[PDB]
Amino acid sequence: SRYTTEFHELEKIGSGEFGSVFKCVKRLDGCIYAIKRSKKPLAGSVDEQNALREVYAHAVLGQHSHVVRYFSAWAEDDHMLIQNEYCNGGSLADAISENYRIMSYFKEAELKDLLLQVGRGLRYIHSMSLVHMDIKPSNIFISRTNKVMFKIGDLGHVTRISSPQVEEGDSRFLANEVLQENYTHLPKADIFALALTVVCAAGAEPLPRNGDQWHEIRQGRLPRIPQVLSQEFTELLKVMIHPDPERRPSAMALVKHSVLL
Ligand SMILES: C=CCn1c(=O)c2cnc(Nc3ccc(N4CCN(C)CC4)cc3)nc2n1-c1ccc2c(n1)[C@@](O)(CC)CC2
Repeated sequence: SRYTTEFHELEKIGSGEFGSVFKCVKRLDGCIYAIKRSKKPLAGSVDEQNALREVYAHAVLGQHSHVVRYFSAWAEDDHMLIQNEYCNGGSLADAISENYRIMSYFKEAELKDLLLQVGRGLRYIHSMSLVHMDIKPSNIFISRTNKVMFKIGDLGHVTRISSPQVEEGDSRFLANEVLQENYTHLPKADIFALALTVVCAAGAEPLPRNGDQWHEIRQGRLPRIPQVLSQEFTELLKVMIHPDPERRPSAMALVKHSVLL
């Protein structure tokens, strides 16, 4: 076993259909890695194409500060293994639960910090004629030291701008024009998803998957936030979920905004 040899398990940090993720040490280099172990997906299944899209996206992108780093993947005995950088602060989805439990939330400064950082990530990815297509707290990762680095993960849904093979992301974060199968402005669907991601961080109530409250949002109505936020900022989130995707800012656009530091 390459796994049982090259690495040593310190902590289970994920459990589910996919399988299990583990905090591990590379025996060779003594650095910490997140390694995921999955059953070989069914041929012709979305699990497999996800797997397939991630391989390609890893091959193209190489390395970026705001993208969780790919190191390696391989097989043993009808199981996939993927070795990625380990982010010690967990997923934003976790951090938000933590923020429920201590009756805290992300103060506007941190929301702005969050938005811009995941912004630089999308800029790089879009710049490389790719789109992520499943942006959500669950798939944003946090590396702490003080400083905080936000890193985009899970590229199972990454496809080309040119010839888009669209696996529908989480419905809670999905822009209307993607449900309609309009794939002409997918860069602006990542943008849509990032706004709602940020809204979750503000302590918004769990987002609808469907029903009245869902179409309300896609009509450009920002979901209610407990805490109070600046006019400048509130309007930027609002435009990021504009019904017309052309009217949403690009990644490039987003990371050149005074309201952000
Ligand atoms: C290599 C696989 C993907 N993956 C990363 O690339 C990645 C990078 N940093 C990290 N850090 C991390 C560090 C602590 C935790 N928990 C959070 C919950 N706590 C109670 C206990 C500690 C989670 C995550 N996790 C990564 N992954 C990953 C860990 C758990 C899960 C996932 N990913 C999933 O998103 C896999 C689909 C769902 C569960």
